[PDB]
Amino acid sequence: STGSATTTPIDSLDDAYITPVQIGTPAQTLNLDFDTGSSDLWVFSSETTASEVDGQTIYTPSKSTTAKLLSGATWSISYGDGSSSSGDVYTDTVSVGGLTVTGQAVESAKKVSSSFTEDSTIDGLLGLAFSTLNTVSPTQQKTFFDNAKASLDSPVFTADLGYHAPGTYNFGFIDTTAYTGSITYTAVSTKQGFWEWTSTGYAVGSGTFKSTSIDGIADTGTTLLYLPATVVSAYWAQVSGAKSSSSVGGYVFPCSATLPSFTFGVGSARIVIPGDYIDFGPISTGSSSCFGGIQSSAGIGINIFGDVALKAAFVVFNGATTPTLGFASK
Repeated sequence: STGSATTTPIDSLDDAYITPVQIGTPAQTLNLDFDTGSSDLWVFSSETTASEVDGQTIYTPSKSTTAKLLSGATWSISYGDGSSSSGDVYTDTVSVGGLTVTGQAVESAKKVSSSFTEDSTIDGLLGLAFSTLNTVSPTQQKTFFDNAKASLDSPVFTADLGYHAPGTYNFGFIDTTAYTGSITYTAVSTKQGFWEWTSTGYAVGSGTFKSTSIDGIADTGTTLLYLPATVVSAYWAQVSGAKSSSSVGGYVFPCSATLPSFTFGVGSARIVIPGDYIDFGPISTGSSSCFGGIQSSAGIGINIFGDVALKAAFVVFNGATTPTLGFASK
């Protein structure tokens, strides 16, 4: 089997991407944030504290003839950005782009933190990291991909995120028309439960390529590109007037600037992030200080190849017995 679904930016900055997902019988369609950096499929629901729901579409398990309470199961997650959610668990039928999994753990939120409430466009998350990170207790549950894997034509999914435009998540096949040149594959460590890999280096603008190993995670659920302070400083030094602002929470730059591109290495191959992808707009409405899309990972504890990086590529998440990651230009 295969599936194919369009993923759409939630706003004009590509802060996140939402993909429609069918849950239950009859189908209830929710717009979920597909997140290769976590492993829980959780939704706003009829059980979510009412004051914490503000415009989201909810899953109502009592209206699904295929929903079953997973007795005794609870979940609770805290994300790297400080947000969180928790609740109980149903199993139900979940379909993405024509690909159906029966008995998928659907984690129903009883509580969500303010950042979730305040984002009316995101109805929940669909985790696509390794199932070892799933938070359900006392019986850990599998991701949608893990459940689908054996039935897929090939044990893969691909992320093709757009810049200020829709893109695609495919399951079970590689669309050879969606990228240019060849796909370069690189090793993955699953030791921390992430799609963790090692970039071979970087360049800033038209500058020379610096060969240096950068361990990090391919994370569709993180907006920006978080890299070591040395790398980030070298980038922003090429933008007149750019500076790290402790009050704002990262590097800012004059909105009048033209940003240089940023290149990262995948083996001997190179992915070029155009400068415009690194512009996250005014820090507050009307400001002439703009927020940068490349930021320091110092104090995160891990480097993160988030949407800024991934949207410059066609990315293969290869879930074969030994997982790997593939990147192509597009």
